[PDB]
This record gives sequence, structure tokens and C-alpha cells, in this order.
Amino acid sequence: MDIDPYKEFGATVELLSFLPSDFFPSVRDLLDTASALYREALESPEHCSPHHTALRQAILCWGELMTLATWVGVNLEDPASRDLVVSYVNTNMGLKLRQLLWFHISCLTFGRETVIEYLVSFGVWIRTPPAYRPPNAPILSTLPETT
Amino acid sequence: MDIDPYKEFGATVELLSFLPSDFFPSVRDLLDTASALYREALESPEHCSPHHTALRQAILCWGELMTLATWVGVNLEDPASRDLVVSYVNTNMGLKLRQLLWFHISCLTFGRETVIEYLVSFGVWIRTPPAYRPPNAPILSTLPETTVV
Amino acid sequence: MDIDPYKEFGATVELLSFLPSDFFPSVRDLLDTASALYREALESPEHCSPHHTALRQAILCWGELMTLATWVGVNLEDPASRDLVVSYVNTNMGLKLRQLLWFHISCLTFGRETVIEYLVSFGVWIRTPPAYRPPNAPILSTLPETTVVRR
Amino acid sequence: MDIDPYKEFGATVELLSFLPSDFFPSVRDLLDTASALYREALESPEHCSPHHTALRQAILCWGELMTLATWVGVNLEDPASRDLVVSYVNTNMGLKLRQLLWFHISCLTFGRETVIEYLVSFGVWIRTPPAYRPPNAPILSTLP
Repeated sequence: MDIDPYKEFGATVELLSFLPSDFFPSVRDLLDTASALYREALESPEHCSPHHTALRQAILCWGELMTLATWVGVNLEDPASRDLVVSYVNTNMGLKLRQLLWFHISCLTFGRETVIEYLVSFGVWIRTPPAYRPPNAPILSTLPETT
Repeated sequence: MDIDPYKEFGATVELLSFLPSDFFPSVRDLLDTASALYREALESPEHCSPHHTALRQAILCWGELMTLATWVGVNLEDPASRDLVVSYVNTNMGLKLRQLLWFHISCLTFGRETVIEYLVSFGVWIRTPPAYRPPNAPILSTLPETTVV
Repeated sequence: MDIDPYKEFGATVELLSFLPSDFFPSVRDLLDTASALYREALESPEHCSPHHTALRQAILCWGELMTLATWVGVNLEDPASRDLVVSYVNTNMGLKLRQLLWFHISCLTFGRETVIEYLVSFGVWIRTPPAYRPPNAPILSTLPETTVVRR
Repeated sequence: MDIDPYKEFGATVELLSFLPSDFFPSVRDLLDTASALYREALESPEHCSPHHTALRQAILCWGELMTLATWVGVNLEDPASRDLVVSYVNTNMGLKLRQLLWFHISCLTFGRETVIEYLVSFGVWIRTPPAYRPPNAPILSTLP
């Protein structure tokens, strides 16, 4: 019924596609980041933030797609069809999860607005000609500047 | 990460296992009900509650599987290998999502503590052997079966 | 009527004429920037500011030139002809749009006073011969020169 | 994206579609009216109203198409392809600026709201079957 997953949080699908698709880290680096930082809270019987609620659902959505990739690997007899189904899940469906996991993990770590301004800032930077922009790409950091 | 989806909301996967697998209505009837009632909140840019956030994720999860089910139909030329995947998505992967839509649609309606007491009460009814089991099961309602106005 | 696009906004064609062609992002990058940022304000039934009014007209102006560039591809037989027409639209006419889109997008994000002060200081830098000027052009950006968003 | 040009001002493309294409005056007649009445304001270094801003943009859009049409004449040797492009700009592309020039010149002259009821009133007239249709169409007039 035309739902935007980011609209609830103050973003859009268009705003996350304003960053290159290859910018977002892999699926496993994001799952290991959520499991390192957030695992105790994700497994809690508490809502915590709406980011936790959304992030719990995305991790479970991906687990069912990995069960699908496993199911395809065994059941389907011909390798030609197995590989087109597994490659679609890991790349095409993976990209939309990579954006969604990156978004909520970043909004938990760095704050939600910080991620929204970063996401506008980085996208303008990548479209600015190199001579007229700051030389180094934007990045998010929790490490305070020594002063 | 285990991540029981129901644990956040006061239930478990084992608590929703009191319901048979064939208890849950079709995904189509559940999406119709979410649209008929909750659409304008689900398209809304607020956090209305955690159930809304969970539906918004479950409805987009199902939308991606239908994009998959449509993508596989075009891009798999081998019919036998195509019909197995299109089925597995509509039936096997549908069941868990069809159980998850039922839960959050039932909690927005009827209240959440009523759905948890329904699962307990329905479990007593379904565990009862058929000889001793009453003819009418527990059911979620805001009104008695006969409404005189 | 001799009308200056920039003069109601506090600039001129001459003030923006010092920016080189390679300064501006492409048309696609500027359209996507206005869309990713200002789309709901650009599509709202309100006057948000004169920069919004001016973007709405520039965006639809480019939409007509792309309808032209598509019409030329379909209805012109001569391949040498359809190439000179499509290139003139994308290169020469698009360059004037890139300048116009960049200006209003920048004045929405940084404010018009900041953009005008940037254009004054950029001209001093660009008019200086290369030997006598700092090797890096002035930068107009939201980032504190080190990036590293923090907060 | 979408960007209805008229929705900012209280109209739409659906509402200006009540007017036929051949209703609108020529670009020349519209530019002569803007130059007569509005030129000192259009060339002013200030925002008079959003209709001035939008009308400045449309006059500059038409000027770039006339630079195009002048350019296409010189730099296209094949006359068969040359006149197709020139006749497309002066006719097909000019038609949509005719609508946009007409709309803002009318809202500066007669008022924004007056042009909105004129579009409604002209639609009632143009939809009336010919037998019952009054012989004179609605027209914008500042005479009280």
C-alpha cells in the first residue's frame, strides 16, 4: 500500500539512493556491526528505539532470504537457475537491505539527524567537481577530536 | 542473533505456536485488513506505535518477495526450477510473514494484552481433546455474537 | 526587454561569468540534488521563496529541452543534423542551466549572501594569474574542511 | 520530479487545459504586452511578486529558444532537417510558453484570483454545446 521504510524516520528511499549503491558496506559487515554493538538490546524484550524495532525486522527478513538461498542451493537441480536466484538475493535484494541496515545502525550510533545531514552532505560532495570540493570524503565518527 | 520478533511485544514464537499453521488467513486478506483500517497511519510519517513500525517492515518484506516472485517468473527460463521457487515464496516464506501480519494487525485492533490472552485461551481450547472440546473456539471480538442496538 | 536572471537575487550575469564551465556539476547531478533536498518544497502548492519559484521554472525549462532532444532523435533523418542539435542542447544550453540550477540550489542551502560573498572571492581568485594565487580555489561547502561529521 | 508550474499559484495543468491551445495569443503579442506594462518591473533588481519571478524566467526561457532557432538556421546545412527543428521550436515549444506567458501576464494585470475564476468561467463556456453557447466568449477586462 505504498509504504516508505525511511519516511517514518525522517528520510526517503530517494534520499538513501542519493549515495552511490557501492558506498554502503557489505551485508556481513553490517550484521557483525549490529551484533557487536547492539546485540544485547536487539535480543531484549524491550522496544528501545523505533530503530531497534525496524532493525530487528530487517535482520529477520534477511535470515529468511538466507534460508531461501540455502533452500535453492539444495532443491533446484540445475545449477543455471540456482545461481540466478542466489545472485538476485545477494545483490539486488542485498542492496536494499544494506541501505536499511546501514541506516538504522548509523542512526543508533551517530544519531538520526546526524545521519540525515551526513546523507545530504556526502551526496552533494560526491557530485561536486573534485577541484572545488574538500579533498577528503565525508565519514561519521564517534571519536572526539583531541583538544 | 536470535531476535524473536514477538519478544519485544510480550509474546514468543512458541506462544504463537499455540495457533495451528492453517489458522492464519491468507496474506491477501491480511493486507486487505491492514489497508482497510491502518493504511493512513501506515503511510503516515510518524511512529504511531511499535506495531505500526513492525507492520511497515512486514508489508515491505512481503512486497520484496512479490518482486522476487515476479522477477523469477521472467528471468528463470527453466519451468521446473521456476515453479519451485515461486511456490516456496508464496507458501513457505508466506507462512511466517502471514503469522507476523496477523499478530500486529490483531494487536492494533483489540489491544495487545487481549491478543496475548487470546493465545493462552485459544491454546487451552486447542489442547482439549475433541470429545471434551466446546463447539465454539475463542475469537477476537469487540462485540458479542448477538448485538442488539 | 533585457532581463538578468540573477539581478532580483543580488547577483548578475557578470558576477557568475567568472566561474569556469568545469566548476558546475552536471545537469543530472544538479537535478538529483534539487530533488533529494528540495523536492517536497518544489512540489508543494506554496511560494517557499523566490529561489523555489526560480528552480521550478528552470527545472521545467530543462524538461522541455529534453523533450526537444528526444523529438530530434525520432523525427530527423540526417544523422549529422540530429547530432549538432542534440549536442547544442546538452552542451551549450545545458551549461546556462547548470549555472542557473547551481545558483539557486546553492542559495537555498548556504543562503544568498554566502553565495554572493563566495562569488566575489572566487572572482578575485580566478582573475589572478595562476603563478600569483593559491593553488586551491575557494570552497563553498557545508563540511568543516576535515569532513568527519561527528555530533 | 513532478512540479506543476501552476500549482504554486493556485491553478494546475488540468485547470489551464480548459483553454484550447489556439486560445492563447502569439508569443510576440504576449511579449509586447509584458514590455509595455511590466518592463520597468521585470528589469528591476527586486522581487515584486512570484508572478514577476516566474515571468522573468519564462521570458528568458523564450530568449534561449530564439537563440536556439537562430543557431539551428546557421549551423544546419540540410534544409529538410533544419526547418523541422525551427518549426518545432516556434510552434510546438512556443505553445507551452504562450500558456505560461499568458498566465502570469494576466495575473499581473487582472489579479491572480480573477484569472482563476476566468479559467472556470471559460470552461463552462467552452463545454456548452454550440446551440446554447453564447456568441461571445468570456474575456478578461479591467473596465468596471
